[PDB]
Amino acid sequence: ETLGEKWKARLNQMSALEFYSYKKSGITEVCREEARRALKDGVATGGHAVSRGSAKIRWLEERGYLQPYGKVVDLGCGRGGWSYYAATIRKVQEVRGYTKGGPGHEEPMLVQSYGWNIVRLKSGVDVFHMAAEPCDTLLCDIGESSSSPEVEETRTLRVLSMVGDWLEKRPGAFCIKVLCPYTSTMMETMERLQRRHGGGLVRVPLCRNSTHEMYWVSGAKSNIIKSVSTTSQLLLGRMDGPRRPVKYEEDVNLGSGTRAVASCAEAPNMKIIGRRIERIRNEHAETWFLDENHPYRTWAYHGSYEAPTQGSASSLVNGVVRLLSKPWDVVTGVTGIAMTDTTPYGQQRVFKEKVDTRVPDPQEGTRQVMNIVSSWLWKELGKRKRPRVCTKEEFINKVRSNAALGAIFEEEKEWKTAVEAVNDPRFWALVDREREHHLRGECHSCVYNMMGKREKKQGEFGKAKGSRAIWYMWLGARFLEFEALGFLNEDHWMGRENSGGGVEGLGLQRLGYILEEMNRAPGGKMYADDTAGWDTRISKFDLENEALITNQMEEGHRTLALAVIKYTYQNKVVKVLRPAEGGKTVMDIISRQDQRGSGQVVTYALNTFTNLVVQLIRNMEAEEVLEMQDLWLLRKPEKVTRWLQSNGWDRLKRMAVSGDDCVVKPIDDRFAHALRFLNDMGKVRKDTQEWKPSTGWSNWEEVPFCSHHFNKLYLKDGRSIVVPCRHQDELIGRARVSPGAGWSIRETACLAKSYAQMWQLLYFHRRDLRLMANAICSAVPVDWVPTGRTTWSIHGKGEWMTTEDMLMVWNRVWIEENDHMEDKTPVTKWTDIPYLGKREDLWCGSLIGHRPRTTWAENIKDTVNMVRRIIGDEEKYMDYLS
Ligand SMILES: Nc1ncnc2c1ncn2[C@@H]1O[C@H](CSCC[C@H](N)C(=O)O)[C@@H](O)[C@H]1O
Ligand SMILES: [Zn+2]
Ligand SMILES: [Zn+2]
Repeated sequence: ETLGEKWKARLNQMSALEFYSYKKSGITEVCREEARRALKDGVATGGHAVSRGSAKIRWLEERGYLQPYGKVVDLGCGRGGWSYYAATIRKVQEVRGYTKGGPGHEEPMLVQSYGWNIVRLKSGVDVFHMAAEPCDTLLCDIGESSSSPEVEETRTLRVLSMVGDWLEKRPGAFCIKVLCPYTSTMMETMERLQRRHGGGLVRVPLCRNSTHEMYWVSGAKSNIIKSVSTTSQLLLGRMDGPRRPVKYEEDVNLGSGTRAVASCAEAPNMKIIGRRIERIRNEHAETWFLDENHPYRTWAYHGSYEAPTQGSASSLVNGVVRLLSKPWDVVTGVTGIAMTDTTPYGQQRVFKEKVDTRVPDPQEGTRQVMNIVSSWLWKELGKRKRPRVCTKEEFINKVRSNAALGAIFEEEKEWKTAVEAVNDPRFWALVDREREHHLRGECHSCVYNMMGKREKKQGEFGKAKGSRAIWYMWLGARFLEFEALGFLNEDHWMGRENSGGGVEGLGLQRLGYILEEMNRAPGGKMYADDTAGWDTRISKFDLENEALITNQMEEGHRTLALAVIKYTYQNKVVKVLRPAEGGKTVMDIISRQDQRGSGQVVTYALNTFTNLVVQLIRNMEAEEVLEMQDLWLLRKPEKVTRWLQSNGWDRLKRMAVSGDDCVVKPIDDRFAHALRFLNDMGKVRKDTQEWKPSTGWSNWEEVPFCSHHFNKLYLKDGRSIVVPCRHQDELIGRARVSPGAGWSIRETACLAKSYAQMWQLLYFHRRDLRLMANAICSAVPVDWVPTGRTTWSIHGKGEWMTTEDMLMVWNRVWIEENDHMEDKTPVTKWTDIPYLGKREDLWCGSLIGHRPRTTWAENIKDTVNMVRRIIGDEEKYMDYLS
């Protein structure tokens, strides 16, 4: 019927070798060999395009069919060639790519092409079930080819139904793949769409003769039927006569490194930070330079210098756990967990989206309600406790062997360990020198080392997840924090007795019993809302209100704590490695005024405080104590203090906050829509629309707190315990991951025993975990000492890192030392210790009943015997499986 429908008819009639010769006849191709190679090796600094797609967009660009600018959206990004190419264009500023990925579909590639810092690619996205957004440049390369034009037509029509909603937000530039432009209905539709939205159809010469696909580009203008049919003629012409040679063009070289970005970064108080910036620069004057292409938006940039790379993207498998957990070799929830990428590119790709942010200052009335509540809470906590200076001797007894040294300057680089440095008088001379500076209104050495935390986390793009920032100062600068504010931790100011709502010093054992009490109290549902990246959300004003403890100190102590807060918390100098162009690595010197650093001595103690103030303010807003106008100006501040004195403690004792983790049991469910103050303080809730009311729990046993949910379980005799539970896959997955590279079988086997024993103490109620832990304990030599880290948690008290009998250690934590356990009758055998209900166990990732597990259980005795030979026969083992 149409010139293209004719071409498709002919193409379908083609034989295998007719088609073969035809497909590339007189087409254009980019020379992709050099790119394929580097990509196989993983050379992100090559400037190589991730796909052919990059040249398909450079072609339209040079002709004037597309002039990308501003906010660029890549719908069906795949590897992201259109995305990475977009980021090189002088007028584009942000580039967000979205793709399906996973099985059978292409996943975003992580290259360091010029401007990679303005690219955010996302997988597991089905654009047909994604709401439109306003953008400046709209790109969409979706269209799976088919043998039937009936299938290609319905495939194109669905794609244009999708972009219609996007295009009515009027993007300035657009490029949409039109797979089937040649059918009557498709010509009819495209004319109607060209009328309504503009642009036109262009055929790319880089395309094979096997597709009639054209791109609906913003810079084109031509009758759609003239455009479609001139290209149909081309394709028909290429069928008849001899085969023409293919034309080869050199591929696009994007380049390498980050792009220069628009700054909204607050001005540095150089009178405070200047001496440290100038000291760093003098110890690095040979390499020190100012990078024009630094990627810092909200941080002040002070300079960079050539420095060696640190960290790795490597994850290893704990063969021991892997062999004893065969039914999970399938489960992607477990097999998908691995080490995080702590390399300079690994951390910086998270930094740019999560840490390089600037939260708008809260309003004056909000700023005041915060101040009233914070003064009240500091006065309440200090009622029974006195601030005090913590000592050198207190610190020595507290400092571990595994504690970071963090040496930044020449004079601090004298020791190889923290344990060695504290036993050196030359160290304490440095501490004394800095305190002298602090007392002279100066800071010379309190600079933060920032890097990626090596954690076990689920992956992204079939690759290791990027790493979260961890920032601590050097040992000496940390002691000065300790001596001024360490009283908060050491004298347990955030403990549940002193704070009512805190949980400092409690283990996962006890945490469940708190939420059980909390449920008995009348009121609404329980609300466990996560603040999306709490530390980054800590404002100028939050730090101001925190510094209100300073009033309860003696003038000298206040002076010391004030110099720490003002020069180290209110103002910060951060040292970070960043990947540069040419495969080089630079160390950057940046600074900021808001936010919390993870490695501050009183980070948990302050996050806890500020979170209680936040929760208290939400209860006032909910109970209608705070009004709509009270954000701008606090009308009648007396109403705040009256509420606090009447209900302050009663509401506090209805909370459980551990740093950034919280659970509030309000008076009613008005708390769910009490978001005005919440959002004004920048405490924006995680994975919810900024104004959609919060979702609460009617069942306390379902409430998430500290990565867990807690269950009341009753013994054989009848007594009860409130145990910690989480999804089994998170547990087996993390157990199956090995940190340290180049490990002897002992190092792996001993970390497998640590996981097994932790499971025996906290997760004994999970049927699979008790079995697998007994299997691990049976396959690993008995006299081998458990090693490594099983949790980074403050509530994971490491009672399982012992050679002692686990049934003895279990009785000690659940009976003997359990303050919620009246009867001290010890449990004599493990068969008395119950399991979670079969519905609950199965709800949290259990495989009871599934035949691959059922088989696994039956032959565990033999698979243990196998792992015994793997670790070595000649070793002494014991059977914990009978
Ligand atoms: N419903 C959908 N939602 C999102 N992406 C989809 C999709 N259907 C297909 N895709 C993806 O769209 C991509 C089309 S190919 C895009 C190529 C890209 N412009 C480049 O330069 O590499 C494929 O990777 C496919 O998996
Ligand atoms: Zn200092
Ligand atoms: Zn559970």
